[PDB]
Amino acid sequence: VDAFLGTWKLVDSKNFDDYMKSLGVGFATRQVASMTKPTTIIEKNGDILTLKTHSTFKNTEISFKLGVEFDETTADDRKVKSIVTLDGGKLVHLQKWDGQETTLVRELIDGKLILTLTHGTAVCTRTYEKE
Ligand SMILES: CCCCCCCCCCCCCCCCCC(=O)O
Repeated sequence: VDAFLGTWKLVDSKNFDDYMKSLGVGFATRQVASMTKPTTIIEKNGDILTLKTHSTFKNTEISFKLGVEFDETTADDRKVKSIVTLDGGKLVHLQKWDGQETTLVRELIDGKLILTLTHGTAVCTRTYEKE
């Protein structure tokens, strides 16, 4: 887990609109989100990880242990059952609600953090650089 820790800033985004549309996010929220560049902070205290996502529009914070389910309320106000695991060196976050699922996968490639978001047929790639 240790290579993920730190402060990251968004530098590139592809197909986030498609992703948000698939989740049912309304057009006005999609407008603002398309212009927002969040900062993600990942910290550890023992076995507990904390993931903070900060922006001018909305802020979220979750704390969790790897491999243990937790309740999460997402930025778009879904109430989901989540689990985060390490798989092939990737941090894989699975959210389940109402029989649906979405995955948020983070991988480090060339020192950058690549976040891939999948729901239905929509696939979004967001690139973060370390601050
Ligand atoms: C918390 C602020 C991050 C982006 C805010 C705008 C988006 C809110 C509506 C869509 C939310 C979809 C789930 C969260 C996607 C996370 C993206 C990211 O960490 O880069």
